[PDB]
Amino acid sequence: KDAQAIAKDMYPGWNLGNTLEATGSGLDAETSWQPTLTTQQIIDAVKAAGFKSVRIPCSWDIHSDSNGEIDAQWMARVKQVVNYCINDGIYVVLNDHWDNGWIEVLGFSKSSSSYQAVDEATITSKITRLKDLWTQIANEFKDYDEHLLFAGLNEPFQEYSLFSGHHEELTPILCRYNQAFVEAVRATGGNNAQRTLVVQGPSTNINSSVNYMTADKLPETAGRLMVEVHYYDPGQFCGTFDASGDNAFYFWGAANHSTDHNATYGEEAYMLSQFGLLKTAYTSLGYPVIIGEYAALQRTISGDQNKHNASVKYFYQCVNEYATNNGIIAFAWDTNDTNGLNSEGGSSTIIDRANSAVVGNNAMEGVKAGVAAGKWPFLEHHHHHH
Ligand SMILES: OC[C@H]1O[C@@H](O[C@H]2[C@@H](OC[C@H]3O[C@@H](O[C@H]4[C@H](O)[C@@H](O)[C@@H](O)O[C@@H]4CO)[C@H](O)[C@@H](O)[C@@H]3O[C@@H]3O[C@H](CO[C@H]4OC[C@@H](O)[C@H](O)[C@H]4O)[C@@H](O[C@@H]4O[C@H](CO[C@H]5OC[C@@H](O)[C@H](O)[C@H]5O)[C@@H](O)[C@H](O)[C@H]4O)[C@H](O)[C@H]3O)OC[C@@H](O)[C@@H]2O)[C@H](O)[C@@H](O)[C@H]1O
Ligand SMILES: OC[C@H]1O[C@@H](O)[C@H](O)[C@@H](O)[C@@H]1O[C@@H]1O[C@H](CO[C@H]2OC[C@@H](O)[C@H](O)[C@H]2O)[C@@H](O[C@@H]2O[C@H](CO[C@H]3OC[C@@H](O)[C@H](O)[C@H]3O)[C@@H](O)[C@H](O)[C@H]2O)[C@H](O)[C@H]1O
Repeated sequence: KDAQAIAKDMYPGWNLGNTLEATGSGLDAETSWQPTLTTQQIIDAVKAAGFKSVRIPCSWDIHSDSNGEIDAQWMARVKQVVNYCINDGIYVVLNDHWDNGWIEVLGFSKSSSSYQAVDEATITSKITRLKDLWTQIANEFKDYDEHLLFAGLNEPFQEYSLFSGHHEELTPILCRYNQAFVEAVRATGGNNAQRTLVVQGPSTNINSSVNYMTADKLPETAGRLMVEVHYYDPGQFCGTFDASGDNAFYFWGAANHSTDHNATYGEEAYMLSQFGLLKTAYTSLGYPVIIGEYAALQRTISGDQNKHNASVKYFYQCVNEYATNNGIIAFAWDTNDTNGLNSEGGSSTIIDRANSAVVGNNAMEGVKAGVAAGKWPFLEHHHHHH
């Protein structure tokens, strides 16, 4: 099955966040940034909630020896986790995540403390390391069917203090890295030649992607390729900045404004406009898009808790409705922080992994409602049964 054929069956998505991407050196990294060892039962609960795909952020460079070889015991554990999903018919998007910045930062600056432009020696060295890693991953997973997708990077040059204002300059470098990932995977043949691969836009940012990373710059023609962006607007509601205290947003959507802490931008029309840009640039050209991460903070607040809860629901509804309508699959960012739900600061957690159950009910009702209201667009060249 090709990218269009799988895409229509992939929504909605969910992330195994703060799990296999944690930057620890051992298997114990899995429970370093969140408490719960992954099990089949937990994945079963993700499926039972209604998710059809799981993005598995994963670190690999941090799990490698000095010769670049990925620890065999780490590889085997990642495979077990992937298998929990495949056992359930869940689509998996397996990435190489921030991974201590080895390419996400140092592929684009020679310094982590200030912007220092990279040169050809840097770029070619990062290409080779990227291909090394992805050769190892691809070969381990070669006999996996179309349920397994690979995503080469995470959020290339997203680090604002280093890279803001350098997107035009850096996007050609990212194109080279995306191409190197695809080349390495495809070379391993077998199911890897037919697998759908996911390449990331500049800073996983919609505006920069549709500007600088037009479809003609992608490493393959349409068929077995998707494009990934992330979506965290407005940050004070979603949790990326100024997201607690007086600047925070608790209420989102006009129907949901209250006494204070109202969103002042980034509401439904903004979201729809942004997702439309992705339709124009990518999905209308046969490249399905994944919103590989999105979230809203579910909080406990002193003010109108019902209106906050409704805002969380409505945000998840809008993301998933509008994504579906535009040929986009959205993946909820979920780090298994149940405690934060019981504070003003909030949490984006939906699944209480320790109890294999949904705890973020507003968010999850919103996911379900949004997917039900959406209408996936089909881009076909032959008849399908439908
Ligand atoms: O050790 C990590 C390293 O991180 C660098 O930052 C990069 C790294 O961020 C990790 C956060 O990821 C974020 O999701 C990303 C997502 O991966 C991206 O794709 C993109 O979308 O952006 C988002 C946002 O950055 C997660 O949502 C976020 O939780 C991750 O943060 C790590 O969280 C661990 C778990 O704690 C969190 O959830 C549990 C809650 O109860 C906590 O409230 C909440 O913080 C943290 O591990 C825990 O660490 C504490 C000790 O640290 C704490 O106290 C000292 C402070 O300095 C620390 O900031 C604070 O966290 C332990 O006691 C506990 O046992 C342990 O579980 C972990 O520290 C934290 O980083 O990857 C994404 C990149 O974009 C980031 O640049 C930092 O730059 C580097 O300095 C270093 O911290
Ligand atoms: O009623 C207000 C307040 O009154 C005090 O007198 C009392 O001590 C407080 O408990 C109470 O605050 C609510 O507390 C409940 C939990 O209550 C139990 O534990 C504490 C005891 O003191 C109570 O007697 C017990 O019944 C909170 O409910 C929990 O809320 C979380 C988080 O909810 C949010 O995130 C998930 C989302 O789906 C929700 O809609 C959203 O509100 C839930 O996961 C949990 O199931 C639920 O028990 C309540 O939020 C406090 O206001």
